[PDB]
Amino acid sequence: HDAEVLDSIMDRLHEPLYEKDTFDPNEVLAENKQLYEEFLLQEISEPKVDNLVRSGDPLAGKAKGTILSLVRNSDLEDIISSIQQLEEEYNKNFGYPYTFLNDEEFTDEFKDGIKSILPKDRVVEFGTIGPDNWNMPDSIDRERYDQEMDKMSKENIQYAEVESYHNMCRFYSKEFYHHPLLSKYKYVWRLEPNVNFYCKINYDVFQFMNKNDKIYGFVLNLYDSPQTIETLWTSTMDFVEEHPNYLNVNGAFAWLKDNSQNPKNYDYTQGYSTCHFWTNFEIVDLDFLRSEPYEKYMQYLEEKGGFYYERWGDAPVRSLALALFADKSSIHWFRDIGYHHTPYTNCPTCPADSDRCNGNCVPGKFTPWSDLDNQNCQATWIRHSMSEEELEMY
Ligand SMILES: Nc1nc2c(ncn2[C@@H]2O[C@H](COP(=O)(O)OP(=O)(O)O)[C@@H](O)[C@H]2O)c(=O)[nH]1
Ligand SMILES: [Mn+2]
Repeated sequence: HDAEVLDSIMDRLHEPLYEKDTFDPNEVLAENKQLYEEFLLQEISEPKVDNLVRSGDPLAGKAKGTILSLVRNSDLEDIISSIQQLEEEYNKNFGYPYTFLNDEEFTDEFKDGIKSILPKDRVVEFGTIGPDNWNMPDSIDRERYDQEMDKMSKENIQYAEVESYHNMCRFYSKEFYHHPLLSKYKYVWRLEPNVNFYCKINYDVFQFMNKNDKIYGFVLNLYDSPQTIETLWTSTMDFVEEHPNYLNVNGAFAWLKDNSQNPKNYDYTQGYSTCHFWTNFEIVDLDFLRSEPYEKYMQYLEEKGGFYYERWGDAPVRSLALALFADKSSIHWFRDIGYHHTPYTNCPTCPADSDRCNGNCVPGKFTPWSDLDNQNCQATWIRHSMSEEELEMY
């Protein structure tokens, strides 16, 4: 990096995007909702690119990709519900395989249940995660963990004292892509139990990613609970000071530094908006996660112990890495993928004579609870992270 370029990136990473007192968060929220609405109420259909791979084209189905779910035996019914919707809106026409992972062994009744609801030719694989690749490591002082998570539960932080949740966040941050079953894939579509898909997708999504050089796909973009991640930003800035060469000059820096809608988030973390891609859905190019900057960052966070001493989610961790170490024009917003996971929905608008969406979601309604409208970070991403080529992609 040219030293001027780097200094300029470092200056932006060390100041708020908006100066104190030059904005009112209520007016910011209103303008952000209007910008969001202008996008969600725009009639769209499919990406406006000429290279889409249709069902039954020679490249259809040929990406090295899998639908991935980390689930418990007890999630069988809820994951089935998700799978049926993903098949109906997408995968029945493309036939990508499913990979299931669990920290316990899957039962035969789990496997049989999954198979009973899929076509006979659909490939399914089931894997167990080795205990050393899941459990709290020896580096952690369990008694400190207990005391930190006591304090945290008084603040009412969800799952603070659920050890499995900590393990999950860490596994989805830094380990899942090392599981042996995934060594043969370049792409994953992450699927969680109890989600909904609303709109038909008539192109191969992995091939779209590959052909248009996208490393990451998302649908929803949110603020996080700052008390789960008290020191994640400050640690991540220490890592970046030690490895400036990992910075991408076209990183999503404004999105990380936007203090205007939720200034108390930014103050609590001492410099991070807390905006993140909401990873319960994600399309991901595993070559990025396997790359030196991502793996080194993961090691650094492992050493800090914040997966256990705090409640660091996979979503902010993945999102910091993507924003700092990759070109933001490589991160695609799948406007067309109508999708819900409680309590939020991406519900796009179709042309009047289209039957592409099934009508089970209300277009543009992010959430039924207007108090949570200020948890939407999508306006920040639209305003600061999308250039002309992204803005005109739908
Ligand atoms: N195998 C396994 N899966 C887990 C465990 N805890 C969470 N998950 C899965 O990890 C994903 C995220 O967890 P979830 O409970 O949905 O958390 P939330 O979406 O963050 O509320 C989902 O696919 C869960 O099924 C666990 O202890 N074992
Ligand atoms: Mn979930």
